[PDB]
Amino acid sequence: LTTIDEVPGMADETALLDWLGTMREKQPVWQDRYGVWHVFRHADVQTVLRDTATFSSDPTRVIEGASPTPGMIHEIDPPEHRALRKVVSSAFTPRTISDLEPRIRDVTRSLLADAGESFDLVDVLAFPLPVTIVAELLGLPPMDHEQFGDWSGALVDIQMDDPTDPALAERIADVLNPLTAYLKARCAERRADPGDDLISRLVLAEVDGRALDDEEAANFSTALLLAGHITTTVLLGNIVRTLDEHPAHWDAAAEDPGRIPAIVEEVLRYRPPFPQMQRTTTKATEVAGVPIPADVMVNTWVLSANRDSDAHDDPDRFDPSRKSGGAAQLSFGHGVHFCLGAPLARLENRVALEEIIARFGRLTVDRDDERLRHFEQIVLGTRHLPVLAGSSPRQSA
Ligand code: HEM
Ligand SMILES: CC(=O)N1CCN(c2ccc(OC[C@@H]3CO[C@@](Cn4ccnc4)(c4ccc(Cl)cc4Cl)O3)cc2)CC1
Repeated sequence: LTTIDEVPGMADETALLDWLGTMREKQPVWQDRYGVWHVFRHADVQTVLRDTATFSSDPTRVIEGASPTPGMIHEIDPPEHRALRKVVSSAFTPRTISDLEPRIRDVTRSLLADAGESFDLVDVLAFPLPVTIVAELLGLPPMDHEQFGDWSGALVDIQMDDPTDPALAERIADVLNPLTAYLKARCAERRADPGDDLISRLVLAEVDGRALDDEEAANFSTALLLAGHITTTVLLGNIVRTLDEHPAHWDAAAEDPGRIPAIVEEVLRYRPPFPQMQRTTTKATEVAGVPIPADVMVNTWVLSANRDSDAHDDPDRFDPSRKSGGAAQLSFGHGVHFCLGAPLARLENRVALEEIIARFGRLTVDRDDERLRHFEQIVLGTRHLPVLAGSSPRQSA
């Protein structure tokens, strides 16, 4: 233990993981050189995420401009979070998600049908599939944009190191503002003539007198669109990667496609698309007996918690057959901010992997030109994943 910050960056995962392990052991609550605090143990990550009074999700809590963006449900605390969550959950329903299955399968099947035997999984499927699905769910037209989220890439590639930096707020707003404005216009068109698409549902939604204005509906639809440009794109790459490291599971899921949901849960634990979540202390508190001051940022390492042997047995072992006494998925968060889109992600990744197996039996990652381009910061995964099918319906005698 020395007072010289490293943090292996995300790009070297094995080194990140060895660091996390040692911190879990020796420094479970750590303050970095920017005065940002880090929480590494499973039970402590849980404490933090649950306790919204002490640990607020409003980053703008500190900054002199009390600007909580309306309808940014992940950046809003009780009691307003509660009423907001109720309004959106009433538009964004299981039924609404589940009816998507046939379209999810149609799109996935057509995109793969054209891929050849050697392609980029991200450009071919992992990116265009959720973009298409989420737009259609929201009731938007098909978009012209596609470079693996030109704007969503800019977002995750933000000029950032010190999260205390006030500029950062502006750099984010710079990217999102054009997109939020475009959605605000779409919401106003649906307010005029509502359909059954999700934007119409959002605009008509009302729970205990609380309705979304076009500000809030546009903001929240923007978040949803962003979720669809990034999350499945990262998870599905992580799934193929991991299965490529334990390839016996390709054959097992081919024989019993009902094993697929469990593969997805396991990769979620093993490689969470989002390894860290962020909170701000609203008051002097302590974690693990470590005193933390008011008004500072706190990062909760979901990646650490997931590899913490006190939470799981043999935690670095990739094992889909691991029954869990109360399978609750920390990679989708913990508490009242628990992932609203969890069913949709589970559905898209299940259908995706099903369709990969049905056409190809298996894919392997292709490192025959370069090593993978990992995300350097926000998410845990790769920007591209060139793959190779050994088998496919194209092969002839
Ligand atoms: C692999 C896929 C996904 C992962 C790992 C994931 C992860 C997460 C996590 C960790 C949180 C909690 C954030 C916090 O506590 O600060 C969260 C919240 C949220 N996610 Fe996701 N998500 C995924 C897919 C999606 C999708 C597809 C959508 C919507 C289309 C979505 C929408 C949301 C929303 C709206 C919330 C916040 C709910 C609230 O604040 O009450 N997610 N997600
Ligand atoms: C030092 C350093 O690099 N820090 C690392 C960790 N920091 C960080 C960590 C996590 C993070 O994710 C925040 C939030 C939490 O989850 C999401 C990502 N997301 C999207 C759908 N499901 C999850 C999100 C949830 C809900 C909604 Cl409506 C929109 C979004 Cl988008 O971003 C954003 C930034 C960034 C700075």
